[PDB]
Amino acid sequence: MEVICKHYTPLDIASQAIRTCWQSFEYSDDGGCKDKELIHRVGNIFRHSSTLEHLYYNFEIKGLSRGALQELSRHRIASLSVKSSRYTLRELKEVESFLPLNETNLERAKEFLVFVDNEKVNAMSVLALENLRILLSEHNIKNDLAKYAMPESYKTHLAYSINARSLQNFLTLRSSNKALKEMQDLAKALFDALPGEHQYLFEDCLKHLEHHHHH
Amino acid sequence: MEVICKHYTPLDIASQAIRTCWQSFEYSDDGGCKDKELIHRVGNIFRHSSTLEHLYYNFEIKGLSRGALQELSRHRIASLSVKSSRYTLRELKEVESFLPLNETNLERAKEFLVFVDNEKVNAMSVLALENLRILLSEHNIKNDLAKYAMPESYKTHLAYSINARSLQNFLTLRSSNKALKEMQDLAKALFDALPGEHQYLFEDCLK
Amino acid sequence: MEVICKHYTPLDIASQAIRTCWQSFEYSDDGGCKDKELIHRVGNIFRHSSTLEHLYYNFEIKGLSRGALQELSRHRIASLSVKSSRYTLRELKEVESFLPLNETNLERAKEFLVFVDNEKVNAMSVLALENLRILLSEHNIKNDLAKYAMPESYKTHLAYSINARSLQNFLTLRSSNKALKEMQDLAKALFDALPGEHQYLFEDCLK
Amino acid sequence: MEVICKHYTPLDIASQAIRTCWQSFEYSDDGGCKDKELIHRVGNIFRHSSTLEHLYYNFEIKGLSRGALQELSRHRIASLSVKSSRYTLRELKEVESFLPLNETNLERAKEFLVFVDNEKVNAMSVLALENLRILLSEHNIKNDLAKYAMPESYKTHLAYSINARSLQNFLTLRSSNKALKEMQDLAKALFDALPGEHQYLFEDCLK
Ligand SMILES: Cc1cc2nc3c(=O)[nH]c(=O)nc-3n(C[C@H](O)[C@H](O)[C@H](O)COP(=O)(O)OP(=O)(O)OC[C@H]3O[C@@H](n4cnc5c(N)ncnc54)[C@H](O)[C@@H]3O)c2cc1C
Ligand SMILES: Cc1cc2nc3c(=O)[nH]c(=O)nc-3n(C[C@H](O)[C@H](O)[C@H](O)COP(=O)(O)OP(=O)(O)OC[C@H]3O[C@@H](n4cnc5c(N)ncnc54)[C@H](O)[C@@H]3O)c2cc1C
Ligand SMILES: Cc1cc2nc3c(=O)[nH]c(=O)nc-3n(C[C@H](O)[C@H](O)[C@H](O)COP(=O)(O)OP(=O)(O)OC[C@H]3O[C@@H](n4cnc5c(N)ncnc54)[C@H](O)[C@@H]3O)c2cc1C
Ligand SMILES: Cc1cc2nc3c(=O)[nH]c(=O)nc-3n(C[C@H](O)[C@H](O)[C@H](O)COP(=O)(O)OP(=O)(O)OC[C@H]3O[C@@H](n4cnc5c(N)ncnc54)[C@H](O)[C@@H]3O)c2cc1C
Ligand SMILES: O=c1ccn([C@H]2C[C@H](O)[C@@H](COP(=O)(O)O)O2)c(=O)[nH]1
Ligand SMILES: O=c1ccn([C@H]2C[C@H](O)[C@@H](COP(=O)(O)O)O2)c(=O)[nH]1
Ligand SMILES: O=c1ccn([C@H]2C[C@H](O)[C@@H](COP(=O)(O)O)O2)c(=O)[nH]1
Ligand SMILES: O=c1ccn([C@H]2C[C@H](O)[C@@H](COP(=O)(O)O)O2)c(=O)[nH]1
Repeated sequence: MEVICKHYTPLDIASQAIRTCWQSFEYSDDGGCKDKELIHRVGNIFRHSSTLEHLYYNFEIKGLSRGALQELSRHRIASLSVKSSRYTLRELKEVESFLPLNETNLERAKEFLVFVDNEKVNAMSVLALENLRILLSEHNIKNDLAKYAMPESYKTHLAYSINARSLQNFLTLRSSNKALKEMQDLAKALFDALPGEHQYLFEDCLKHLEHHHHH
Repeated sequence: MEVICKHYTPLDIASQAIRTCWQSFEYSDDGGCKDKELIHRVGNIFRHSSTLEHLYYNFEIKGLSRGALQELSRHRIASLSVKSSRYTLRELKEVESFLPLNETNLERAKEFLVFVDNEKVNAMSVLALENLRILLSEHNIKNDLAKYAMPESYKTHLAYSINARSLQNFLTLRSSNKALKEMQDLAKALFDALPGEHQYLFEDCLK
Repeated sequence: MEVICKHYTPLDIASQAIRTCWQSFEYSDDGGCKDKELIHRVGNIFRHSSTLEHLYYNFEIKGLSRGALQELSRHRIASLSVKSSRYTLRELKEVESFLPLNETNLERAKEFLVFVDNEKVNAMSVLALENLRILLSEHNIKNDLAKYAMPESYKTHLAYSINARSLQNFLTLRSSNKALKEMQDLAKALFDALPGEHQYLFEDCLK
Repeated sequence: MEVICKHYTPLDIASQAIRTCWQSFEYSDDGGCKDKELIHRVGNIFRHSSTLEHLYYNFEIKGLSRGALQELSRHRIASLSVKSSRYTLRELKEVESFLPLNETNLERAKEFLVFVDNEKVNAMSVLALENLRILLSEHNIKNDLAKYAMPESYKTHLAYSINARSLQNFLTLRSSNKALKEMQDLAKALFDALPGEHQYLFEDCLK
């Protein structure tokens, strides 16, 4: 799994919005430590958390399992353009069988499958991958029908955009130890992809200081 | 699949809302044909389609594939509580093998899988189902790990709540022949599950 | 201000929804006290908050000031149909002057204005109300223009619908002492209008 | 009224998003003629219009009326941070009267009021402004109470963010001849503040 932050809204956009409520520009730093500190003090007060919505982040996500896509898509206050299995499963036509399950076929399978910490499941996923490319390549069955045999370990790719407020929500919900392992990884990857200057607005989301049982 | 409308907002909620913008209550016929056509007429003037949002429908959907869930979840202006593979895959631990593919095992497999119009794909789905069961039952692997080998054709179950405005959007987009067959079927099942008196509001959005 | 709950989703709906997640129906008592206990329990766990969304409330709000409407419409996850000033200001076309500010007039003025806890501002509102009446009655000036001289204490009427999850968020924010006094009343009024058994889902929001 | 686009998402963020769906990266020309044509073509196909949501526009709106704020706040798929009358009304505590009304005092009133195409209604606004000032100055009454005598023509200031998809919707709904004049102006203004490169994505929405 690889996550990249393709674009982000400059920090002061948020400080400029906050001061607009109280008309306290006279105390503006134009992006100085005072303004930055303001976004964190006001932006984190629930009644005024909406101020962080002005901050947007354009990410790219590679290698996420479709099973994890099921969960990512539930965060409805965000935008995504996802690789369609309906429009792209043909990618398995000109591909060699993944069986027998030898050392080099397993590695080849990783291009299309997300492996987890259990050799047997990974094996089964590859068996599902093989049967899938058999339907698509050897019997030219259409994507719309063949997709039904595809394992959720199958890899997806997506462009993902989300504002700061919704992102704190995502990180709080997914960095939690109650979330699927892969999703916890997505959460961290997202945070890490974030520009150093903005991370202070999301750090406490990985700490769970209000509900510590999540770590 | 199976869809049932467990509850819906009475039509007069929307006609009363509409008449509030203009305070045109004197024209109300108490939830009669006038108020009914008012909902459809004003509800279709784009600048006032929000008025339809007051209408809410609570559905129960049984038999939808995970692959179809993947698409349904993309309609954001809606609420849903879905059966979790992370919390319910232990349902395969003590079940009988799905192989061979005799009639009783295929019937049992249909309780867990959606079959499409291709005998080979379904055979494959049943094979993926069996491996999933084997991972869960004998190798006793935990849900968070085994769910990765689960085939998207696995059946899901969920409660689905959406308002009239978001529903028209769904029916329009998913009844299109551009949509996945299962989704087209979903749109139709959603429509057929709607109380008769309300269908006139969504009829124009179907097909 | 007056608030009325015209319709609401039955409780067992969120009850049936939560159980769909774990497929724990055998434990259900058909909306009983055990299922009712469930809604509040799981409903308060943040990762399952979404289960409260299946519950929808259809309210009618009378007498709210436009100044408060300014704040209420900022809650984006709700639906509303509001009396339009652009479309209904002629309601003043045929009304007798509100001056002098005697007591019988201060009373009539209340039919169109929200009075607060201060005689002087209320007086200014009537004067503003009177000047608005003049623009509309004597000079017959269009609504789109005359509306600019309307005091924010002018009353509005609206159909308001919102789900449990968003309502909790509302009651919590607007019942705070940090909230404009009128909004605090609105929160209390929405809570009081709720059917008996639904009120436990929102009780703590007022603390 | 003044509008400034403080920041925006580069176009290829959208073309990269679209291409991700079909994995058609090979035909990309890195935000060139091809990718631009792609946004306009795919981005306007309803089933794929969500691809435009990736473009975000950060604006600044100066001198908009509260009457207009009332309608602007109804577009819930957008973000806004608005000047608060509850926190900033004391700005009238040190201003001289606007009475008697005269070329000089009217001019001064424009600093706090939005004027319209009707001198009588503008005059009535200043009179409303004078009373609001009095409540705040002469009697030092709290903003929460005084604000009730404020005319909807009072000026506001806010930071406004919204994505391409929601913006097309807004421009279509507000540039319309059915919308209040000021909103038509805000629509035109927002569109003009956009960078030329992005205007071809909104031109058909406007007029
Ligand atoms: C550990 C874990 C376990 C889960 N288990 C299940 C499960 O078993 N079954 C299941 O179906 N889902 C499950 N989910 C999905 C989860 O319930 C939803 O993703 C979540 O409820 C959406 O809420 P959100 O806050 O993430 O909203 P987002 O959509 O990510 O963000 C929107 C925010 O806006 C508000 N909002 C948005 N839409 C609405 C609305 N329609 N009504 C009211 N407020 C709204 C909310 O306050 C929300 O926080 C689980 C998630 C986690 C992290
Ligand atoms: C035939 C078909 C093919 C598809 N192919 C792909 C594909 O290849 N890749 C892919 O990633 N997706 C694909 N999708 C997903 C689809 O693009 C999204 O589900 C859809 O765009 C979300 O828009 P909606 O109108 O369904 O919104 P819903 O979420 O169902 O409803 C919300 C409505 O509110 C508005 N709205 C909601 N959220 C926002 C927001 N964040 N910004 C602005 N306005 C908003 C919109 O006007 C929208 O119509 C496909 C869908 C269909 C029907
Ligand atoms: C005491 C008080 C003081 C206030 N002062 C000001 C002020 O000075 N200036 C001002 O402009 N406003 C002010 N407001 C308005 C307030 O900021 C908004 O009403 C509020 O931000 C809307 O947020 P919400 O959580 O109530 O969302 P709702 O719109 O009521 O509900 C939606 C929920 O979904 C989520 N959500 C919705 N939309 C988005 C989005 N676009 N991005 C991310 N998450 C989203 C949120 O988590 C939210 O809780 C004040 C409100 C109060 C109660
Ligand atoms: C000329 C004109 C006249 C008007 N007259 C009145 C009037 O008399 N009374 C009155 O009360 N209002 C009136 N309005 C307000 C208007 O009806 C609302 O602002 C509007 O309906 C909100 O819809 P939207 O498309 O602007 O949504 P936005 O909130 O701007 O954008 C969100 C988009 O997402 C979708 N969406 C968002 N929320 C929901 C939801 N809860 N359910 C379903 N889909 C959703 C929609 O497709 C919508 O287009 C008027 C507006 C105009 C332009
Ligand atoms: O950690 C979780 C568990 C469930 N879900 C939601 C989204 C899917 O629609 C459904 C998936 O359930 P699982 O297959 O992840 O168990 O419920 C999540 O978003 N995150
Ligand atoms: O008809 C479609 C095609 C794609 N998608 C969206 C939602 C999923 O996140 C992803 C699924 O692509 P498919 O697996 O359906 O091809 O894109 C749909 O909703 N409907
Ligand atoms: O308690 C408050 C204070 C401000 N606002 C938002 C919504 C309006 O757009 C604007 C109103 O500022 P006031 O007129 O309430 O001061 O900011 C609220 O919603 N609630
Ligand atoms: O052109 C209009 C007419 C009405 N409204 C909505 C939003 C406000 O809540 C209420 C305002 O009615 P007017 O004051 O604009 O007449 O209805 C608009 O957004 N735009």
